[PDB]
Amino acid sequence: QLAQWASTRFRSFKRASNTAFYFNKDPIKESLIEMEAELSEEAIKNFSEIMMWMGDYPIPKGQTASLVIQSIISRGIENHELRDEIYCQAYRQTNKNPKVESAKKGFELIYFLSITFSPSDSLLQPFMEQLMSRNIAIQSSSPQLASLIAVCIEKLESHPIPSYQQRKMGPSATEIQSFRSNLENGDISTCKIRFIDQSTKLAKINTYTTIREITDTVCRQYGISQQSIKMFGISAVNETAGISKVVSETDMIYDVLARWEQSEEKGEFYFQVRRRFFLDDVNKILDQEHLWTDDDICFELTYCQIRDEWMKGLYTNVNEKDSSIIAAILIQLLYPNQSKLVLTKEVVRQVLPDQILNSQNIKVWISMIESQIFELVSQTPEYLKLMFINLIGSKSPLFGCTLFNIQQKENPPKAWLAINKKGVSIFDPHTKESKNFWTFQSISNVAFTDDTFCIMTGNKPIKQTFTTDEHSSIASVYQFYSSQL
Repeated sequence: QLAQWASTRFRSFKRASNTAFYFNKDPIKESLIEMEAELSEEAIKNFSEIMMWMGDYPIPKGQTASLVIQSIISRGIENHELRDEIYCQAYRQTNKNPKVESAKKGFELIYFLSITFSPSDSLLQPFMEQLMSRNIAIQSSSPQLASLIAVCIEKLESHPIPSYQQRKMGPSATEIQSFRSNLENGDISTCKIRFIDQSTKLAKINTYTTIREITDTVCRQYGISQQSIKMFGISAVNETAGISKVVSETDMIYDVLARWEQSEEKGEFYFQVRRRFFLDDVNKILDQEHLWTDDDICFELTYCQIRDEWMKGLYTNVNEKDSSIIAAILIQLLYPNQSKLVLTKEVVRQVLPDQILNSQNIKVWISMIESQIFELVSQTPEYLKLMFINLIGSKSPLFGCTLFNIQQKENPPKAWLAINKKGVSIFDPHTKESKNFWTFQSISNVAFTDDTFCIMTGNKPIKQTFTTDEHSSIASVYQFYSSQL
């Protein structure tokens, strides 16, 4: 069936006024399928990459097998008319291969192609029937290699894959290893997710698992109430490089892991659960305590997150009197019924970030806090935590915002896009000063490209454009907040 399909499409069959199906150590001089010279040149480039994956061509210094297969699948994703060519090149390299470890890798590539995109409607049945024949012929002699061919057939039978499940990336080294050990041992693939308390949860991960699915499972495992789970999300945290980037809930975890391999940032990235959304009025927190404290698991994760951001210097445009009040509250939380506690430098360092502390000598801070402390000794731990959030919330324009690094033609060129319950803002990352603010009401429409985000003002609207590769996260956060009003 495959030979009949290739009879009117392959170069070798056309130049006939059948041997192009067998393996060869030499990189092909032209594409297998007769096509445009532009596409044939990329098909030659692709063949040498298939050879690299299979271990028949060397990989250059700054490259890996995962990076090589990612390139092949990327080429297939964006160059739609090169898909049949990719499938034929991969299958060709399996038939009559002198190394069994190389032909196996050829079938592993077919599996990874089959989870991403389908071959043409014309190639689908003939190509499957061929794999079926290879399985039947080798079932008894090589049952491990047949299990691998069987899974390729299963994944091609799965097509058409729904739009919401279509993979955007090729496999990471992690996904490759997990696939290999699942075929060998049958063991479950998992992903480790951290919480603000640095405790962890394991999420069972599959080829098409979304970030939303993992968020839901790990939050439920932690004990967060069903209704509060929607307020939580996941961030990619790199401690050495000072990054905390929102991971879109619509992204597939394996597409995120592939993208991490492609990062030139240095250090390691990890997934952390964070409270993402803040829908309740922080100005009414003290008179609507139940909205915050009913779910004590969520309240504790919220308090610790806001405290940590405070200690890391995220909220720096808070005046000294307000900082001295915050320090007094946080001291009462660390030293509960210690009325006779003598304020030391060491105690002040546990409750004020360096960025705040820098404005005046620690002797002045000791004096200023000493003034604020009596009235708070009485207070319960829960009520102090609410008081702390009330102060941060009411005094910091960055409280309750989801932050994204953006590039601008305006000042500053490297800025922060902030989205909250009220709208979209632009913040200077140095001064932490809001440069622009647009309510959801005053934004008629939004647009996205793979490298931009744009908001339409009023009303033939004035277009404001921001350079960012975070379209996915921005759309999800913008949708969540804007859909409440």
